Amino acid sequence: LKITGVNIYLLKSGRLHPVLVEISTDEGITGAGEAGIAYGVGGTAAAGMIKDLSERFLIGKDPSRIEELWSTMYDHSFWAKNGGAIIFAGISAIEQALWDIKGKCLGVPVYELFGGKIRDRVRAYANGWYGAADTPDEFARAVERPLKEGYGALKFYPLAQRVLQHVTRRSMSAEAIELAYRRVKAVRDAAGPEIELMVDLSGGLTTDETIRFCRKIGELDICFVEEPCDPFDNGALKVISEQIPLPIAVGERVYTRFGFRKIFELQACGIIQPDIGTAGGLMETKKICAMAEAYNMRVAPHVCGSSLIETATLQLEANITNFMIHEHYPAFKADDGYVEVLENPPSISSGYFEMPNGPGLGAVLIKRNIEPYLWASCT
Amino acid sequence: LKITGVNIYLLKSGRLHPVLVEISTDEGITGAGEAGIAYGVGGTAAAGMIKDLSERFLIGKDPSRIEELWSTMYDHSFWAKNGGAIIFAGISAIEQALWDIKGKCLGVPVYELFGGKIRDRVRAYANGWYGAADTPDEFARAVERPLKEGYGALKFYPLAQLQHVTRRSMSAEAIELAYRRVKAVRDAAGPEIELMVDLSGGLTTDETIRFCRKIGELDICFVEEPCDPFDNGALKVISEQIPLPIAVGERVYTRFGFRKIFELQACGIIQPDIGTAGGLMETKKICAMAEAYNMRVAPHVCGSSLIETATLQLEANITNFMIHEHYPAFKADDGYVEVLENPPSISSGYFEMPNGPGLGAVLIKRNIEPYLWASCT
Amino acid sequence: LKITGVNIYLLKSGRLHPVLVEISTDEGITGAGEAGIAYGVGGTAAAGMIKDLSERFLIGKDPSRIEELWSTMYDHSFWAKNGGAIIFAGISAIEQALWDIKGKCLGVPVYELFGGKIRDRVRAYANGWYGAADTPDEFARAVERPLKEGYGALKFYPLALQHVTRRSMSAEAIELAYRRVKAVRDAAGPEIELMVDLSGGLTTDETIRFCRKIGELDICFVEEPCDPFDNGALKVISEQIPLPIAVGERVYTRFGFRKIFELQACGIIQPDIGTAGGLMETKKICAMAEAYNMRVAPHVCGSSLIETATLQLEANITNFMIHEHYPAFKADDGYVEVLENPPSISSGYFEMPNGPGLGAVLIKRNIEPYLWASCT
Amino acid sequence: LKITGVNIYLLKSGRLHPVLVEISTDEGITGAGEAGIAYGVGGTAAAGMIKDLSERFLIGKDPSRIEELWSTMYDHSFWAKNGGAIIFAGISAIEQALWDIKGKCLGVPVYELFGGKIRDRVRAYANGWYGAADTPDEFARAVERPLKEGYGALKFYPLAQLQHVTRRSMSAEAIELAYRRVKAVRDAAGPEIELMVDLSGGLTTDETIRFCRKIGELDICFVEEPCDPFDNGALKVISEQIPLPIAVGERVYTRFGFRKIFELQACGIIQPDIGTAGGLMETKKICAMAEAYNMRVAPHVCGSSLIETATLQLEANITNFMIHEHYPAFKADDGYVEVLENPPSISSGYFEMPNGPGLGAVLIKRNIEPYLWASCT
Repeated sequence: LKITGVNIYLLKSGRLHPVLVEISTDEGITGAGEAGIAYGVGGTAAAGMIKDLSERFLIGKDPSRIEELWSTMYDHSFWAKNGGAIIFAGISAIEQALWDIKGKCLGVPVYELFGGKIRDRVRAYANGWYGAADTPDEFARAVERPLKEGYGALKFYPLAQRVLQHVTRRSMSAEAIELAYRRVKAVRDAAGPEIELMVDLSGGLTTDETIRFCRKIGELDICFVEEPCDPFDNGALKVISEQIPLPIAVGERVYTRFGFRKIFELQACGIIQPDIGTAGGLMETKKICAMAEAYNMRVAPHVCGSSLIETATLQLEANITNFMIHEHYPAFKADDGYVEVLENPPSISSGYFEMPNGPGLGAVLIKRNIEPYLWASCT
Repeated sequence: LKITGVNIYLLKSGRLHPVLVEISTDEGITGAGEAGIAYGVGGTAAAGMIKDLSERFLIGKDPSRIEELWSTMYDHSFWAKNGGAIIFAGISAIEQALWDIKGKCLGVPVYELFGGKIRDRVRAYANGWYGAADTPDEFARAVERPLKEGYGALKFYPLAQLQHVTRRSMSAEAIELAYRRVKAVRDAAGPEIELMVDLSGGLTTDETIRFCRKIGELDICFVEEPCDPFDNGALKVISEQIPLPIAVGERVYTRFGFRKIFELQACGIIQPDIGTAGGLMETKKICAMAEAYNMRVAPHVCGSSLIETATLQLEANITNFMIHEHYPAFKADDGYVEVLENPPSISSGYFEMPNGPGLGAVLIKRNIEPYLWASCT
Repeated sequence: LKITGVNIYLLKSGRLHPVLVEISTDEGITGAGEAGIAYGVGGTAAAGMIKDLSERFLIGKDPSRIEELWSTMYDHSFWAKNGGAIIFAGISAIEQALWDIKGKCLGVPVYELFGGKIRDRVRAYANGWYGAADTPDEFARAVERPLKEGYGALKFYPLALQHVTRRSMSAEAIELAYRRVKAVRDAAGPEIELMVDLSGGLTTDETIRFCRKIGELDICFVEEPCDPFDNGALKVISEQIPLPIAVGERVYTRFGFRKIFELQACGIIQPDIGTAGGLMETKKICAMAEAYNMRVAPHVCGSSLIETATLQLEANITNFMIHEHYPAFKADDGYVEVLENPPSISSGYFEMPNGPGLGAVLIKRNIEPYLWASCT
Repeated sequence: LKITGVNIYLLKSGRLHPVLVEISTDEGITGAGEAGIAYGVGGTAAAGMIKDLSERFLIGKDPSRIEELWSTMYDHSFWAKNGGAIIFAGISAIEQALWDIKGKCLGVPVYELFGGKIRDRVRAYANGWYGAADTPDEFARAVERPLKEGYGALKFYPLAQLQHVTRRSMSAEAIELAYRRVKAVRDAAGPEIELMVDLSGGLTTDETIRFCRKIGELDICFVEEPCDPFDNGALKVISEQIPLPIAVGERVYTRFGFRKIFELQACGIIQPDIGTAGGLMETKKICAMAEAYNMRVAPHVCGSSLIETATLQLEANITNFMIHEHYPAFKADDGYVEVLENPPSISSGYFEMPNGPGLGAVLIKRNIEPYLWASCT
């Protein structure tokens, strides 16, 4: 086939700003992908990156040469070498859509191309359930719904607050750090001793206070703590892992095999959380997970965007041997202004997700829903 | 003062696509800045990032609190933590504009605020003088112009065709040609001219070491980015295996990014770009940190006249300054767009320090107006 | 699909003893694979391992679940953990057949499944061209033919005629080693790439001495300068010699190569899809190598099958360097052609096969006499 | 003497598939040896290796030259360099037989050749006494028998079902159950019995550490193979994070393989198998090295009566011997095949040292003949 056009969509879906790409071919086969910059600051940047990459590397090209196309964008974009979230989110979006096209061409799910499936379903943990909870009591109150819905695991950010604003300059008042502990204690009390709890610090405090806080909640049986320190500082990550009794998980802000090599050699993390929308794509993430196995590590893919990226993530989760658990934000669909991008989005069933079976990513975009958000078209 | 609006300009200037930002305040004092994504793929991403950062963090705020503004964008953009070129080029352009405003408010150049100047002019090396040369003969012939114009140092890309290396591989013929280009340049320039070779990533470790050793006899000032910026392991091994001083930094960002370079103690020169490293103060901090590791600085600059002028603010002030980078041919491209009424003018390989308040730069609105990409008010 | 049977062939082809495997499915689609224990001592060990793996893990399984099967064999064979050449060559052969089956089901070459091709052909260096040369002049005389055939690179074993005994050689033997390399460079000319395989070399000190002594002869790379067991010696040597180093022939899986990667002492790895764990495992190993600024020169020495299979990987990995080929092996006395369409060189280049799966067609009649075991 | 023939036997003895070898000499004196591939997947492979080695290195050679023979097989089999269990299991079997012959020729136990005995008896721990136990109660129930039999230490696999962990993952229920099994066992055996827990690779580093800490209060003698034998990085990390002593070695081969373990300084016990590590002398060498690292040895043994008897030879000689491993419930298995005319018999958890020449073990040709796999002459 030949790529004849690429459309970029910059959506407004509730509290998120999903960035989607659609690759069209002369055969009429289309591919869909999503850049993992649905939250934070940079959505327009991601859209613009997909535009620049498409106008420079995709139009008129044969979509079947995925590895070459990836290699080309890496070698000749200039900014990919030691590149960050924006360049690789743009590349990830494109790569996903390319595997989607290949899967459609061969009439099978991408995971079959990757070597088949290892599981037909995956357990998931709930995120976003805490809503606008602030006090320990409100946090304890919010655990009911998710648990009743079948989730056996919960994740939350005890240092943050809805405004979701994370720590300012790695520091907090003794009162806020106290409240943080009371939040975790409340969730453990209201959830019971059998529910798995994950604490995301999204950067944490300075090393000393982070270790102090982590040790303090150790008695509350924590599955793992996410990003206990700034992703920029791997020295701290190693020091923290040697000083706390909680398992550590990172990866949400690490990109490609090249970026993860730095995490692997530290041997301070037992869990990695690559995002297929930022780590480099489906195959790049598969490669990352494969390397992780060489370091006795499990994988808990990070996902937070439209239904597309979540469905695309199931593709990889059906195939990686060192899978741990899926991340799901059930409340996002209730957001005022939520925009459903798939005709058949993934549906949870008592905390479990079935593996999609349609060709490629096994996802059909509702063009009518995203059309109002068309940001750019390259031909 | 209060920020009343921000304008983003995505230009088409010859072979470049400079990205500029202009910050307006209620009292009429404006600040200008440039994101260092003027080449490569991502100009629109940079413009988009400045737009997103501006709409979320700048309108209505006091521009005098530069450190707090920078800190806020780092802390709450989410993508700044272990961030890359796009997020930091956006932050950098904004930061530059804030310093421009502060200098204009205080009535002095930014370098006065940074601790005063240490030099009145800076020596520069010429880049882009090779044009389209391919054969060793064409390269040798291209050295004439820059040397006549006063430059005492030259940089070029022996492995490039600019298109750099594909998959860290090159045929034996291209590698020999590479060596022949360097030799031809050394022969045509004489033993006094300083030559810098930029490999922009190079080949695999073994082949890069081989090539660097082979040109060692040609007296190279330094080899730039001998390996992929992603791989600091290779960088360390290469430094221990070649007789040439190494320089990197063009694709490293913030003090946090450079820390990884400093601890390797493999490079003697760093090349941060104030348009991507984080801004003027961030780069000053990076340079100060480099001094604790016995290194000097050769700031990377490649964009419009604005970013080059702003870089001079830094070079007038840092203690470990080595040399300034200039592309004299860029202004001859077709479609070149001049953004300043008084662009930096070389005089025998030397640039005088700007003396106006702030960045000492004045935009020609007429020339950039056509490229207005977005407005945030 | 469902796996219905496995046939194992222990061949006697010339100087080699290729071990092949054929997996049948309930729908007539069969896959072929080859264990990289075609030389050295252990061909029967390899055949027996494929027999044990097949009997315990293959019959009745869905072949499309390649990752799961690999995982199962690794997790429950017991000997795979920190496992060696036998267990992984067996697993490798089986994994190759599963990909062969998958490609045939989807109607495309395995490389399309891996992400498409990056190149349509690969250059190669010649091996075994030296024949039975002992003296320098004989080696010098042996360079004629391969060059005539169009090869731009040559590989040989100056220390080997077998390999080094107890990491020791006489001064006479060491000077002769230098003389052969010198004779080859002189007879080949300056524009020919030379690769030297020490297959373990001597003790660190003597190996460093030899490597330095031949540095003036412009060597592309030196293969296995020390015993594969001693990674400490490997690092020391890399820091002390002026030659690029290449290893991997006797290193297995991602877990095995991790140890090589962390050394950052080599610039080239040489995994064998027949021993490193398989096609996908080797692709994963190659992807890892890119993170360490290394390129790959796959090791291949078996029947036409494994060479054709290796071409599947070389058409897709981004850090490919060069292909290994033994032209003389087909002229061997007792050579058994296993493919209906053996890979044929053309002035130093091999085109990429285009058939579905491994793009290789077995000649059942030529291997049937070597059927070693059947599992159903 | 001269080697005239080699017979390889692929046995079917209960749950195991013992692989034995018999080297014959032109003088009638023969030697017995066993390759440690009695379990797992690869018995046939092991037999195939001994056949290949014998046909290429043994027939017609002088057997008194054991070192030379070992060295020849290592140097010219090609796959021995950085070799694994199969190649070295084959070499071990052969080497065991060579010492058997030399000992018989000199009329003394091999341990006398190695420097004499240090002990006349060794205490052993019970393994396989759990049978098909699954629930905590069943494991508890199971301790009675071995303890009645006079055993002072027990070893089990709390994570197993035997089938070990799949993809280093377990449900919280299975992990929770694992804990109860260990606790139920400590409760039933009393505080005086030593308990060994083999994880055969365990889970991922993080979960493994948590589990090891949880059972810490149960006074564990040591945890075996807490992580994949392939990952020595994880082994070191785990050793620094848990309160339990660590033991490994079942899947590490030769001095060259153990060097990697020793340099980690992560455990206090190694468990080499003379049937896989390379042989009796090779293992003695390994044990001698381990002393230089303040470690003790608990030889791994799980095969026919032959390899267990040969292991005793070693255990009567090494200075840093810790304890012997025995499987009392294998002699009861349906299909069990006794290979020795005089197998080792426990006496209240104690084994006396064999006094016969060579390995001090006489084979029952009638019992292994049905399993002749190959013959080389």
